[PDB]
Amino acid sequence: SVYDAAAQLTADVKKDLRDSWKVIGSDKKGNGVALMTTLFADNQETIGYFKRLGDVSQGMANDKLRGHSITLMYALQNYIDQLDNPDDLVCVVEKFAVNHITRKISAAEFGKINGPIKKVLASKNFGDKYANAWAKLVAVVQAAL
Amino acid sequence: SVYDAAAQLTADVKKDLRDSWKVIGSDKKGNGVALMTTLFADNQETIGYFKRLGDVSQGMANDKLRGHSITLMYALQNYIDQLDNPDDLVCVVEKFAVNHITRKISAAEFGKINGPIKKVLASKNFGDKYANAWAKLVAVVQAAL
Ligand code: HEM
Ligand code: HEM
Repeated sequence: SVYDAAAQLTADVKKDLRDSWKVIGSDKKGNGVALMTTLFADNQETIGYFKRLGDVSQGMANDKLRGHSITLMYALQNYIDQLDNPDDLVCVVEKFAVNHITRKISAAEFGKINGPIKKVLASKNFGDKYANAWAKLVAVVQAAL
Repeated sequence: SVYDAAAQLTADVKKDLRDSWKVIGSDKKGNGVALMTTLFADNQETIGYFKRLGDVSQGMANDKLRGHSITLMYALQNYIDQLDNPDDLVCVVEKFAVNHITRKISAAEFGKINGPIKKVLASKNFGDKYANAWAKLVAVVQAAL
């Protein structure tokens, strides 16, 4: 269950998640856009899903993409803030899951975000230990897809 | 015009929004649900739009409503954080506007949130002065609907 996946996040994992988010979460517009552009660069097959955003090659200049990227970073902010209360983490995770279920995004496809997250983390010197911690949070969302 | 509306956010208005947000934003779950239940209680004709959340009369006990409410407070958090940059404030407002346009929500009905906000603020000892400041921020979203 999603509850089982959340309830398993350990103190060491939450610690790594919070320490790293302190940095990558400080520049939501910059890191959010880089997050999306990297996804499009390494997984071109996903581009079609974001047709509403127009030409995503525009990057920062694309106001629709910029608005989306910033808002996505707040979804991650939401997750990070609910870490110490699985009950709340679960209800928010399930809320965003619906957003993706409606767009026919599978658990496997949603996991494609791990690559970009790993690279964004790396750009700030957060290694594999930190990439692994984030894959665990993403897995909580996958449990709901 | 969303850009003209954004221009209405003067230094004094931005200050009042931040000061009051520091209090209201400290308890997103509690104040978020309070906002929603007050809306449903004072404007029962809007409950139909929230069919997906189930029985909203259950308030806090309703997982979907709680997840929705917390997330809603993060939308307001997003707005507050974009106050320094008008271009970014507009792109996020337009992003959330689409979320409501697709649900057939007009500027007029979106404005029904002013009642709940004034009441939630009043219970925290923030009067009309602060209620009006928030009305201006809400007015920015209305301009995009
Ligand atoms: C860290 C992981 C991710 C987070 C936190 C996240 C968050 C969000 C949020 C907040 C929205 C806006 C929901 C709405 O207003 O309808 C969204 C939309 C969307 N997401 Fe994700 N997402 C993530 C990963 C992904 C991945 C990997 C894919 C695709 C493989 C994906 C596909 C979509 C699509 C198609 C939309 C709709 C975009 C639009 O038309 O506006 N998401 N996501
Ligand atoms: C302070 C003002 C408000 C803010 C910041 C706000 C924010 C949000 C957010 C973030 C969502 C989730 C978007 C999504 O995932 O699709 C949402 C959904 C929604 N909002 Fe609002 N909203 C506000 C006022 C209103 C009002 C006054 C109405 C109704 C008269 C309304 C009707 C809706 C509806 C129908 C949904 C869909 C809920 C669902 O089925 O999940 N909103 N809103």
